[PDB]
Amino acid sequence: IAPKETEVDVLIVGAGPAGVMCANALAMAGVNVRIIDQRPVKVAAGQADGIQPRTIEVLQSYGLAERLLREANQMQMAAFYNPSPSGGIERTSRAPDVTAPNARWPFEVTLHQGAIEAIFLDSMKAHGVAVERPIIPTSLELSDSEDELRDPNAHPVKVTLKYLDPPAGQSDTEIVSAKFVLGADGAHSWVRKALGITMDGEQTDYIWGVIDIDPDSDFPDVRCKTAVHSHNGSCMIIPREGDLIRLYIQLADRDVLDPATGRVDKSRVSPEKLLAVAKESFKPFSMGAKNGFEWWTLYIIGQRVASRFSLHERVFIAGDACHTHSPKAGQGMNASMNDTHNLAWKLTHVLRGWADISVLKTYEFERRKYAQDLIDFDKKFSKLFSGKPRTEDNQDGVSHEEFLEAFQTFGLFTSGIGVHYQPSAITHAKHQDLASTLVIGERMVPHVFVRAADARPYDIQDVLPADARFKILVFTGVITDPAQAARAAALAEEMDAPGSFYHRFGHENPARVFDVLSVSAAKKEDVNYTDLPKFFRQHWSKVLLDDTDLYARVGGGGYERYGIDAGKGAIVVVRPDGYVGTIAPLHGLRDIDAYFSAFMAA
Amino acid sequence: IAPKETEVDVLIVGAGPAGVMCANALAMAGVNVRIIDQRPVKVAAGQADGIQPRTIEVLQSYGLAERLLREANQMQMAAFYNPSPSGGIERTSRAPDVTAPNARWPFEVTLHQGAIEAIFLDSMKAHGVAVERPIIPTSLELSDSEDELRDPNAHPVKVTLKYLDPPAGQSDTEIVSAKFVLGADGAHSWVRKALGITMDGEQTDYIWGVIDIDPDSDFPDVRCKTAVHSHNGSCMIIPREGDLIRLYIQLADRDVLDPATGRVDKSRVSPEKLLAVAKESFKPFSMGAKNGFEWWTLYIIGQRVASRFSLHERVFIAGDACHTHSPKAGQGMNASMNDTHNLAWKLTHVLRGWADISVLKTYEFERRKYAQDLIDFDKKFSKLFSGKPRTEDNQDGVSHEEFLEAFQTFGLFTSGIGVHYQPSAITHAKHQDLASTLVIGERMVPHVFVRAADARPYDIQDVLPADARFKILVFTGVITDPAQAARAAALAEEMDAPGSFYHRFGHENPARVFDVLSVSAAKKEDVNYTDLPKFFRQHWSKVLLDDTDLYARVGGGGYERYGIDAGKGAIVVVRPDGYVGTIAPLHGLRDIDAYFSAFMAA
Ligand SMILES: Cc1cc2nc3c(=O)[nH]c(=O)nc-3n(C[C@H](O)[C@H](O)[C@H](O)COP(=O)(O)OP(=O)(O)OC[C@H]3O[C@@H](n4cnc5c(N)ncnc54)[C@H](O)[C@@H]3O)c2cc1C
Ligand SMILES: Cc1cc2nc3c(=O)[nH]c(=O)nc-3n(C[C@H](O)[C@H](O)[C@H](O)COP(=O)(O)OP(=O)(O)OC[C@H]3O[C@@H](n4cnc5c(N)ncnc54)[C@H](O)[C@@H]3O)c2cc1C
Repeated sequence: IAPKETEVDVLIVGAGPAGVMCANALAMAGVNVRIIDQRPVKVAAGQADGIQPRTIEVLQSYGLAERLLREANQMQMAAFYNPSPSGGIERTSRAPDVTAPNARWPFEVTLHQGAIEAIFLDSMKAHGVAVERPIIPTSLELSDSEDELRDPNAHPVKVTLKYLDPPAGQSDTEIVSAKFVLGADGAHSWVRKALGITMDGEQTDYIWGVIDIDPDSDFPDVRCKTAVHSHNGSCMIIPREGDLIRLYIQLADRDVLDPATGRVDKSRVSPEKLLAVAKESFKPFSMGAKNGFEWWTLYIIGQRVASRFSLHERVFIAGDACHTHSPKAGQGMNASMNDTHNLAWKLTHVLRGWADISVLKTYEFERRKYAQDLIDFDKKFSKLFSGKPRTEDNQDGVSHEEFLEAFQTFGLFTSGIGVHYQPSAITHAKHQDLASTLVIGERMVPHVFVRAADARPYDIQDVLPADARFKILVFTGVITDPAQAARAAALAEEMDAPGSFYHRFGHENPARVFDVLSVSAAKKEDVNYTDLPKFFRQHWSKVLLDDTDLYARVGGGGYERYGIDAGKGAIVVVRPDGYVGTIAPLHGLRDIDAYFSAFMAA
Repeated sequence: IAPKETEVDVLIVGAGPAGVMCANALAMAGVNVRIIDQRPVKVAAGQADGIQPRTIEVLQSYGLAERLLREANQMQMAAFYNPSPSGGIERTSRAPDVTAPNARWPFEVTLHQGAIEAIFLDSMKAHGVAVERPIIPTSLELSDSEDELRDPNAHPVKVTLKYLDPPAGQSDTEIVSAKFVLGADGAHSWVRKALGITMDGEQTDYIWGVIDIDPDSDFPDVRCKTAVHSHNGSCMIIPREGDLIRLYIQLADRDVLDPATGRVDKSRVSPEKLLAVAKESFKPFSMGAKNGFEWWTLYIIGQRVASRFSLHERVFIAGDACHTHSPKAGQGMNASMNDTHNLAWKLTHVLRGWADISVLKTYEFERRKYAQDLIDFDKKFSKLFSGKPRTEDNQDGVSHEEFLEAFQTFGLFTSGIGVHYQPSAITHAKHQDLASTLVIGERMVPHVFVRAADARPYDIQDVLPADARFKILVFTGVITDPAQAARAAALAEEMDAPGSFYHRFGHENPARVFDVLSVSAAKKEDVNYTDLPKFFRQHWSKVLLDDTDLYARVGGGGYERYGIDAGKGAIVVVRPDGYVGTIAPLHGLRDIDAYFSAFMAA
């Protein structure tokens, strides 16, 4: 039965978090994408379960946060229990789970991986895309021809797929010719191995017992992230959806090795035993399960980074396939999902012919560095963050000053807000002076503005969706001053003139590429939406004001917050993934032109 | 051939706003409900456009506001245009659409009737209830037998239905025997007529042209609720979903009368003509349609109230079937929807055997009075609110002080928040002193509290859903003070004692009837959820604190806001529809017992 031969723009191998983020993003952008998985059915329970503040913001950009917040538990508060004068544990302190006053949502949310995936899968289905399964790649061939590798319309990747459960009569093999392929196939990536890419770092894997239960407990902080150190041992509570909690229990090599044949034997440790360890650690508080185990595993996990995150910018890897993090690093699946949020808009642009293929180099540049920074920080500084109290002079060989700086950095890693991309084609660190708070290469900073047309308030993030468009935020200054109004009008002419970047890169319909917004430093009492130049109000909703809502509950103070001189203004470019790409003065359109020129095709 | 004969607990005639609110509420409470409509398919458009603040709160109580707010346009801002000294219209003032600083959502939202209904219909379908259509009543019989009329398990209403388009094979006639029937069949209610109930009030009907368009206009306030008086006549903009607006245009008797034979000829008014009138009224601004009419009608509307809103508390009427309001009164379908939000929990309780049938008398008492109050206010004071500016000394024969008081009252009518039910079996106006802000008979006042267990903040309204339960809010005072802690414990034993109201009226599972919550006047630093008596923490989430969220963004100041002495505390009872039913001191449980005793069956 001859093998079937097909093409596709993007093939994704693996339908975990990274996979579904990517598939959804591509589907919502109307890209021709397929996604496969070797598992006959979707994961139902457990695994990754924490979502970070920045990741919530990202899901918001896709319209998916609403559902997450409706279904998920809020991990708002963390608590620390430690050995007591009397024996077993007492509470020493509590703190916000998240230390990040920028954050729109300054907490984590928890929910089982099955349910997180569902948010993406349901969105995918609505946009015409379904996981095909069970299927595995058996072979991956890639073109020698440099001309083919650099041609974004060639299909140089040939992936041979085997159907593990084909309809009777039909072939078990499909040979897919793809323009781009992504390996989102987890820590044991078949794709990574096939590409001949190493995983560099410590060879030590660590072992964690994990049980999800419905707790029978008088423990007061059962709904907090709780670090428990007892005479008997450590564990940690992650509160989950409803009344459920997860208990992580650190285990030893000893607990899992075979006294005879010295092999890793996971059957030595049962959930019953894990729970018995917890019971002891929680004394004098009770801890049992109301109804056995919702889920359990022995999680074996090391920290490593792939030596490369793409081959020829035609096959990529993402998530655990190219970097893994310990549970104590607090990353779960968050960096994995932000990898493909970074990748997809870039793939999208290349396929639409809007961006030169070289823009995809920025994926590895940005995301691989971040992964290394996480693990470099964990190695240097993780000893500080077990949740035993700092008692001593210069404890763990670091001063108070150095501890505070590390706790700050750590908080920025776990929130997901710290991500600071280095200069590249899509990150031009110039004119930072003009909006010192809107750090270039970091995500656009939440603040509320108000529409001139209808006085409705919006966080700026809500006007920066993941719609595969760049956003040009034109901070016009005090638009009521005739001089600054004339300035605004001049800039609008300039941007809409035929040779400008907007039209030259706009492919006959520039508003599909570039979303232009005004943000004027005046109040609604003095500005109607029609007062702005047409180019700054392409729709009536594009006219924002630095002003409060009608009941003075939100808004105002935006120019001050962002560090923008209200008398001069600035142009702030935000990428489709919501990161600030560059800044320029109102007279500095030529620098915006240079920005897009470094990666967009005419 | 032979007509089909069926039974049902509740039959609803009409699937408009009032109808679907009722059907959904009953479905969510697991009541056996059927609902019919004579329209072959669901409407795409209609009268309803505007949802008031209180109504949003109500949808929130069903979990339906989220979807409304996602789909609907926000009418945040109102504008007023009037004839200019020189000619043409000019803007005289702008203002918040809504005057209500309590309000959780201090604005109106707008959306087409089809889409509002959908929110309810999709919820209904998820709970196993579908509108049956097209069907009309042809006959309504009601029992003579007093014993049958007073028996909540008898079926004394016989409604004969005709199927306008029956499946082949089946009969075109069904005789439904119902326990309760509701007429939600509009201003020309067949049900009202059948019951022989008059509509009392002014005989004068007024005439309005209505057109929904996508405006081609340079009018600056096209996204505001705008009152426009021109030399040529008055009209009003209601902004709608997307770019759409609705224009209400006031007409004369002459515009629909025959210049010759003086007969009512409604064909003399076309949408084309209504738009031509708008064009003139907006001068010097432009106003045209981009693409014909989304919708239009001739709204003929008077203000009247049915002389009775039920017969024997077995057949009820609601919405336009028992009271109508002018467009300038600002009610749209909002009082209609709040009618059935009032009725359904009460029907529910009677059917579950939790309440005596006489409690249904409170429907007419509460909702008919509100309707009369609306129209009495409109007759006295509507001259003030055409949207013409106050230019003169003592204009319209009222002083500045009296004008301001009337504008305040009016704002409370249009917000929906002003509703103040008079004393009855379910409204005991006693101990008002102890929480002067929580007016008895008015809706529970929004304020944010924080859970002790996990520090998550919630508006109190979010802990008062429409789940057919009464809610007992026990404000415990300063729970950290030993004396007040002992007091709290004493009250908890009292409430959970075998002879108490809770058990005596709890029907073997009292938590299905009564939702008990704590609200302690202390901070999380000082109170874990386990510190409270068991009865005040039946679930860990029942323990609320008057404290801020972790970032001090919301919460605090609740006891002060409500007017409760933190040293003494109070019991506040909230009805299933979210209105405050009574208040009592912590030593006054006998008054709570008296409350429930006036209407609950043992
Ligand atoms: C048993 C188990 C326990 C875990 N416990 C925890 C925990 O306690 N805490 C925690 O934070 N994380 C845990 N995880 C891991 C968690 O899922 C990851 O840390 C995170 O989700 C990485 O996301 P990813 O997007 O890289 O893809 P993954 O979540 O790994 O998704 C990979 C997917 O690819 C599929 N796949 C693999 N190989 C192929 C192939 N050749 N062809 C096609 N499809 C393929 C798999 O079926 C899987 O569905 C656990 C994982 C497993 C398997
Ligand atoms: C054609 C039409 C146009 C309207 N246009 C406007 C407008 O432009 N602006 C405005 O402000 N208001 C308008 N209205 C009034 C509007 O219907 C209501 O004020 C509002 O939509 C909701 O109030 P309600 O829930 O009480 O009832 P309704 O919406 O009236 O719900 C009941 C509906 O069921 C149908 N029905 C009637 N008799 C029976 C029966 N015996 N059995 C079953 N179904 C029956 C009717 O079509 C009736 O409208 C219009 C009404 C109609 C019928």
